[PDB]
Amino acid sequence: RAPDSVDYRKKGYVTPVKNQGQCGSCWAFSSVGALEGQLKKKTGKLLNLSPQNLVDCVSENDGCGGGYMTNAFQYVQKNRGIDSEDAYPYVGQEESCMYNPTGKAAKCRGYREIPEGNEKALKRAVARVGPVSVAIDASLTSFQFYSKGVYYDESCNSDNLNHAVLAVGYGIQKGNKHWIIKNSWGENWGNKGYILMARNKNNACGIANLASFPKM
Ligand SMILES: *[C@]1(O)CO[C@H]2[C@@H]1N(C(=O)[C@H](CC(C)C)NC(=O)c1ccc(-c3cccs3)cc1)C[C@@H]2F
Repeated sequence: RAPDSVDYRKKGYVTPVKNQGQCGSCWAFSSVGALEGQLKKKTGKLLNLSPQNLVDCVSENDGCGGGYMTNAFQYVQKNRGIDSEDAYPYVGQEESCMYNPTGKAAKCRGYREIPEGNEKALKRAVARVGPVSVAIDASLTSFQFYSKGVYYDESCNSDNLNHAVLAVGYGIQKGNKHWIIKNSWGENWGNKGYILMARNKNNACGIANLASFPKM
C-alpha cells in the first residue's frame, strides 16, 4: 500500500508559507504550491512560482474574485509556461497580463482530478505524486482560530467549498488521522501557516471534493 504517513516538507518539496492578503487569490496560491512540488520532483530545484501570473492571466477565472485550480493548470499548459515569483511578483490586486516567457520557471502537461469525495484516492495521489491542490469549507470561526491538534468540527459543510489550500502530506497525531494542510494566510496563522485537518472522518470539510494535481 501507500505509506501510513507522508510529509513532503521533509522532502524539500514545499516553499515557505505565503500571505495572499485579502485578494480572493487562494486558488492561485493553491495552484502554485502543487506546481512547486512537481517542479522540485522534476528538476531537483525548489522555487517560488508566480500566483500573480495566474491572477492576471487566467482569463477563465476571475482574478481576485476567485477561480478554480483546474483552470489555472490548463492555462499553464496552453501558455507553455508559468513565471517565477521573482520574475512576476505578487501585488495582491488584479492587473493586465504581463507574462514574460523569458522568466519561465515551469511547464504543465495537463492535470488529473481525484474521484469526488474519495479520501483513499486522495491519500494515494499525495503518496504517489506530491502536494495536491484541495478545496475546503474554511468558513467556521473554529477553522479560522485553529492553533493545534487535528481540526474537526461537525458543523463543517462538505458542500460549502469556499477556500483552496494544499495537501502536503498526511499521517496521525494522538491516534487522530490527519491531512497536513498548507494555508496561504501567512506564518502567523495556525501553526506556522499550517493546519492538521481530520482524515477519514466522512470527508470532513469537503477535503476530497475538489482535489487536483498538475502533470509535469
Ligand atoms: C479564495 O481566496 C478564498 O476566498 C475567496 C477565494 N475563493 C476561491 O477562489 C474559490 C476557490 C474554490 C473553492 C476552489 N473559487 C471561486 O470563488 C471561483 C470564482 C469564480 C469562478 C469562475 C468560473 C468561471 C468564470 S469565474 C470559479 C471559482 C473563494 C472566495 F471567493
